Amino acid sequence: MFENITAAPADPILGLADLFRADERPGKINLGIGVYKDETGKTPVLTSVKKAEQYLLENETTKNYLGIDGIPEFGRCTQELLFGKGSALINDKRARTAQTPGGTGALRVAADFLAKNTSVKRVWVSNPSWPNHKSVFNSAGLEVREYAYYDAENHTLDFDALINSLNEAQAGDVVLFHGCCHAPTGIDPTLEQWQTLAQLSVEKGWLPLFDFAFQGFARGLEEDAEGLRAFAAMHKELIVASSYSKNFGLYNERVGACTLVAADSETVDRAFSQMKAAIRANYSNPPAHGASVVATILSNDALRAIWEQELTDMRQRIQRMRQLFVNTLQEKGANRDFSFIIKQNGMFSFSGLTKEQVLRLREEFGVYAVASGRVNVAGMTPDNMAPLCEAIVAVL
Amino acid sequence: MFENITAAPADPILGLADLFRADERPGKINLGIGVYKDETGKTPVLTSVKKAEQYLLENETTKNYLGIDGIPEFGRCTQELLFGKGSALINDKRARTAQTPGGTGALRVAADFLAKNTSVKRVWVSNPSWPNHKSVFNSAGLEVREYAYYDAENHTLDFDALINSLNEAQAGDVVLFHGCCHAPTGIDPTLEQWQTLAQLSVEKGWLPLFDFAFQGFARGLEEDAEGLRAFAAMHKELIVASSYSKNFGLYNERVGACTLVAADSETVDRAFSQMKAAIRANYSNPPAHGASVVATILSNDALRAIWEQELTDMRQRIQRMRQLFVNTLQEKGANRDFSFIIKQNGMFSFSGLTKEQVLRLREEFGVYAVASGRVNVAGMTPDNMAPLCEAIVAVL
Ligand SMILES: *Cc1c(COP(=O)(O)O)cnc(C)c1O
Ligand SMILES: *Cc1c(COP(=O)(O)O)cnc(C)c1O
Repeated sequence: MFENITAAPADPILGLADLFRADERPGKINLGIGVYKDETGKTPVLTSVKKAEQYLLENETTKNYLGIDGIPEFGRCTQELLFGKGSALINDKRARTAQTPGGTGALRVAADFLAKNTSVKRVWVSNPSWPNHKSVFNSAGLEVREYAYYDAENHTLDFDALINSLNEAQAGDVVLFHGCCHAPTGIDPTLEQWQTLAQLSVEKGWLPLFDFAFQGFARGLEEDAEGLRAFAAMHKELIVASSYSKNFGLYNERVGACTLVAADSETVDRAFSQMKAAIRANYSNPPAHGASVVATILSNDALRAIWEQELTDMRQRIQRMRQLFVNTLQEKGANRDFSFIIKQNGMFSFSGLTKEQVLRLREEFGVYAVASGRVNVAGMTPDNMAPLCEAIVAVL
Repeated sequence: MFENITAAPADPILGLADLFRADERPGKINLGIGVYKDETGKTPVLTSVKKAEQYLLENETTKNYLGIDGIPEFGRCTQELLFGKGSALINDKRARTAQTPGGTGALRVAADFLAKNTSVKRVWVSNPSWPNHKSVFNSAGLEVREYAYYDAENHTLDFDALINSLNEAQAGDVVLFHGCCHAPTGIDPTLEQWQTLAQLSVEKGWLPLFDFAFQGFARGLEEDAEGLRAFAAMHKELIVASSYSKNFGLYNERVGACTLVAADSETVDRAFSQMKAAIRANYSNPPAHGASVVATILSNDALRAIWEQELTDMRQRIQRMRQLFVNTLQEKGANRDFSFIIKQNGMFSFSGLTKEQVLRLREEFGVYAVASGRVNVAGMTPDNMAPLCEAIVAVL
């Protein structure tokens, strides 16, 4: 029954993981990490989460199942973070949040829900976008199309081509947006562009789907939410897939949420039930631990205070490295202009290196990066910055 | 886009949950709980798991992502539990285990894998079987058919009708088996019947899929695995979906596994990669916590010792209650024969009550049970047994 099963493709990034971890050269740097790392080159567990965990340890009395949609406090804390503490969506109760196993889980339950309960057949994804997008939607039967986004020359948001390609999209098509810290580019629409996008969106009848995995990594928790809120003020319906994987350093506890927004409570409840049936046909109910840690931190003043400090510390280090990167390259010197680096947000951005350049960077220097030239800024430390830039300069 | 979304149906059991928790009558008993409860009527967290957790708390240094298939020690411990410590499947390395979010997650990833990578179109499920089965397979596009199993009259395994209805199944059809503690009946094939089933299975070309959610609840960890091992000795290919949800009291940490078995390592690796791609299009990688707790307990002699004691304590209490049930009914007296109760394994069994009988049991006495007459034995305590039986007698 499985003898003619064709092997799945070499993971588009994980190959680097293994390849890298096979280099006896210890001056090696992996910039294709896809996860945050501190100046020690470590992905630690936040101090706030450890405290949250001793708390759960001392207070949990049962591991009994959570409801299909997870811990309730977790849902409210997430919609407050997304739409803001006093938002009308919240008061009018037109948003329902389901806790899910990471942001990918949120994206697949949306996909399944949308595919079994609506007429949507295609999903517009930016080109480029976080990889796993295509597989998730296709696996649910949604056709994926791509809209323009990135300007190779100016290393910028090609808004014109963007709004120009989105015009092929019909009413009822789902259009996927990264809320902040666009991956892999690091370019985000400015608030005005978010507002025009919202307006065009309402006019064309797009169903917006927000992938919000980096809240707090661009400017702050509230600022990062402005684009989504720009849409939420405009739309009757939207879906948001959030992840706490990164802003809480809870990668492996699979904590995320899929929030549905409809015109009124009555329709959101009706649509949510089918989203619940989609959850029940998949993994049944979600993993309590990670979501539990988030809910206790966000609901505790002292713990939330420490976390936010931890998040800004992370945000700032990423900002420091982009900054230190740009001028250490201008110190090691080469006809360049990696200044767009400083204007980009989040952990990733396209270095602008060609596949041959990244190749010799790996093979000849021990610097590992994705073939697309994508580079993870959090992989740089004040200590590995110099050799990094030397290698970078030696291949330009 | 969601205004004409039709509401999902009232959850076939959860309705009772809410209904029950709305009865000011405190002599009420919920027998439709679907989860284990101790004599206190509590679903506690095992002592062994709490210790495992203080350990993780003191030793974890990163929440970084696990690989698509979860923690490796978790995989090996599970295949040892399933196939036995020295099994040929293990040595010949023809089994691959993916950690998943509960047994339902394991069942959906199998379904998705089987639907995208093989020619299977229908899945044979027993009638009756644990409910959520149909939704999972259908959601992956597999047609579900049912084979005969339960004998209403004798309250027994109607083997004849069983093997008779399975004859409609074609080669390449997937046939789903509960490894032990069949839900909802509590009737398991005897080892000889497991052996004849294995043999017919090989002859007809069925792909066996084992749903093994109650290992250790019937006779013991190894005994409970004999049927599956009876098949594993016979088949080139099989799939097993295990859950630790119940035997570890880890319901909400969503810990389970989907184990694939092929003819050789080479084909198991090839098929597993596609199963990994199916995991990546769903939730990406699994929740570490619950799986981490299991792996540390099972790999630690002192902790595994305590757990096993905890499991047998649970197994025995369920056995005590079935026993205490049967004769307290014979004490409160009624033309009955609930002796088949004592021959059934696990938490569930069909009481043999009609839907009208269960209805007045709820409405008139405060005893909640599923319309099918299914009763959860772990919901009975030495203290609520008397009124339980009185109510039962008053409606016969
Ligand atoms: C990280 C990420 C996700 C979510 O991943 P999880 O690890 O499953 O939480 C989704 N979209 C983008 C753009 C991401 O960066
Ligand atoms: C509990 C159970 C499952 C698995 O459920 P999870 O709670 O998702 O671990 C699967 N099959 C049967 C028969 C069950 O009893």
